[PDB]
Amino acid sequence: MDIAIHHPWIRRPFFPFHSPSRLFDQFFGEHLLESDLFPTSTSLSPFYLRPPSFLRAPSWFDTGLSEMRLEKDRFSVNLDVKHFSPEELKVKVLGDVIEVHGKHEERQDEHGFISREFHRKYRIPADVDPLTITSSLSSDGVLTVNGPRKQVSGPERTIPITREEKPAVTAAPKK
Amino acid sequence: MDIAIHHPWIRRPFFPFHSPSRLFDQFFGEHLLESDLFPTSTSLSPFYLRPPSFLRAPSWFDTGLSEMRLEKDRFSVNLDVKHFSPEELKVKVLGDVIEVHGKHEERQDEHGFISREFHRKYRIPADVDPLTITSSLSSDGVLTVNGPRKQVSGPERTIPITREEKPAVTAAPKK
Amino acid sequence: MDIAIHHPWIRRPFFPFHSPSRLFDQFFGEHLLESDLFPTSTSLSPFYLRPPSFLRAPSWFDTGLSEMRLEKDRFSVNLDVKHFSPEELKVKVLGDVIEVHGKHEERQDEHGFISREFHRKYRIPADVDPLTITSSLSSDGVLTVNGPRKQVSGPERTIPITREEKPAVTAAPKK
Amino acid sequence: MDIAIHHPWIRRPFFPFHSPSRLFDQFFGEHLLESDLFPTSTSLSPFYLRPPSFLRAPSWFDTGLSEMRLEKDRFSVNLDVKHFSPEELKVKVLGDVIEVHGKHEERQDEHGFISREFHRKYRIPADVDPLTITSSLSSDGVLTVNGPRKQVSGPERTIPITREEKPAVTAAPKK
Amino acid sequence: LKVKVLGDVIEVHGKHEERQDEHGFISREFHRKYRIPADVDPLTITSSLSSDGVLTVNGPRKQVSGPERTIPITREEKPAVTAAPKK
Repeated sequence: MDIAIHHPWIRRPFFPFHSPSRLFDQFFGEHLLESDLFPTSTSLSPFYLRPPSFLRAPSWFDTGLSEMRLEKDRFSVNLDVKHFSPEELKVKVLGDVIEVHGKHEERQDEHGFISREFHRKYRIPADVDPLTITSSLSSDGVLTVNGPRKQVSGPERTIPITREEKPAVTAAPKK
Repeated sequence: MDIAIHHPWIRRPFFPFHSPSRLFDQFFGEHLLESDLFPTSTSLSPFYLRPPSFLRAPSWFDTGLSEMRLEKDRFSVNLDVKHFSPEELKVKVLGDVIEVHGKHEERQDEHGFISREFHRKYRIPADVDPLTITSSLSSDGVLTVNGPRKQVSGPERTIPITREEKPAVTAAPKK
Repeated sequence: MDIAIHHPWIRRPFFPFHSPSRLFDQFFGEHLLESDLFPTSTSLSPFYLRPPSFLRAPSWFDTGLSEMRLEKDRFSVNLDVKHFSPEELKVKVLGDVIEVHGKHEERQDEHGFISREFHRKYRIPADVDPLTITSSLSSDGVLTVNGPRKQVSGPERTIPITREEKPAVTAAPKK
Repeated sequence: MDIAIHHPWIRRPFFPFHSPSRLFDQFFGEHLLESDLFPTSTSLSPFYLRPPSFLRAPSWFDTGLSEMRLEKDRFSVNLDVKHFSPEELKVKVLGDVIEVHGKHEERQDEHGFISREFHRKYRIPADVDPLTITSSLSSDGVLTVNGPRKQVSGPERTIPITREEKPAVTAAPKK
Repeated sequence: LKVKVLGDVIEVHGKHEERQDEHGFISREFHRKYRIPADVDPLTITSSLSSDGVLTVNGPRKQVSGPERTIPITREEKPAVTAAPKK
């Protein structure tokens, strides 16, 4: 009418992941047993981008933003893994530690199996609280922990009386 | 594995206007459907959709605390150890599992120590995440996990993919 | 070109009935065993409105028109059932009587079963002829009998010599 | 249950013009395919289609004796009891079945009565209806059921849905 | 409402006409029922109602599921016909 267009993204949802048949079978319809599969084809009707790993594909590192992102609701820390898929990735938050474990099978042979691991590890009690810091991976393995650097705020941090103790709990503030 | 898509939440933000499809067309360009612009419902293409208002329209109650996005349900799971103070509670969140450890001593003795403890836990890879769920408590030793809830049961398996950027990681039911 | 549009109906064929997967499996393709299902998805291509109960859904009562509709080819009588689906409904025309029977299971418990019935019943020999009055339900259970109030025209009515006896057969006319 | 759609009769009335899809577009608006107008063949949307000529074009030989509609095949089934006058014949039509009862006395006697009788019938829930089929006879006691034929084998089962309004209740083969 | 009680079953028939017409009669009806040979009896349960058409069966309850099968044995004489659970 007035005339406008974007198009360069249109390649994406044909092959967002590897385009397995079991892929669009998870995201087409509804979980009943008569529901068929509509699983991938140059007949499907859309190709659609709405599943998790597919929006995080153009994000890729997911901005990769590692700091500043400070004091607010949305302190953020970027746990890099340089190249791994989500499943070889494995995040854990535990009191004063945030860690990512990555473990891939690089190459397989004879009776030999060649594992690579990435273990990016922290200890940051003043900065991380498992009650409110929250951990998000990108499809390349990069994990960002985000959120308020403050609910509990003690050493372990775990002095978590936050609902009713407020003076001492916040005497360690957004620091 | 799990057949699962937020088809109601996908359809909702295209319909609140004088056309159920102009809210794709106007957010992918404007009226240039030989040049690609898609009729939406069952011929859809990328969620390019970058004009920010669409990603905010379905739930401004998710705040817009980052970008793209298209938003999410909200829920809570309760780790209600019905005993002690919060000082006795430790918490850990881990991919598919959420767990707490209540760790008290009821009493000391001339002879030693009287421990009383709790190991409360859920394995819920559709519902709790080390991510889109944050947490809270009450002074009875009751630990709560809460917020814009997990909605992903992907065929890959390690799916905490939302850096406060809720879709495409809204792609499941509550299962 | 000259520019015109209707759109408010577009919601209908996604959920015209409950959208079971066995639904569009009946109305997509052709009855061969290699024929697949295309049973329902946000990846079908249409959503299409062409099956029986779906056009009768916006009709709803099917106008509900109970008379006048008189003397012509298209006398009509509306056998109401206030709320029931087609299968709990059960029409019968038999000489001088037209009747609808409805029978639903309202609620089920323990070893108890709570049936509701509707039995709208007539006897109208001058008006109804099973040879030419014809009985149509709407999706809400409302049944209209329509057609000429005249072929046979006798008491039972059944004096049906209409092909060759014409004077006495029509001495009871469109009355 | 029964996979069944009038796909030839659906396609027929779109094609008799200088475009096989303008006969959807011009009957759903005109040239406003972003605002929603659909390309027809295999991306279709509602049979809104309310501009009356489309519902008449495929078979003005169904008369237009009510509205919407899009029309139907025509056929007859014969309940030819080859005996008596039509006075001896009774008829009943009932959902999935059509039946007649020939009820004669050949002769009276000093001792009583000599009955001779017939019970002719079909169970044909795709072909005869208490509805879109009307009826007629010949003076040999021959009862005929006839007209715009049944074309519905729906998964629900009680399908006499056409108040002289033939689609969507044309949605089957002759089966 | 009509009511009938019968050994192993209890049933009611709601039998209304909503409306009359120039052409005839508009019936609306209900057939509510339980098959409960441990819990309702043509006997130790009496009955009552409310004006909404609600029919209640009530009282010192059935407690017999005997191997014979036709067990309404208590002439207001409750044992030995108390010999069962609520099943």
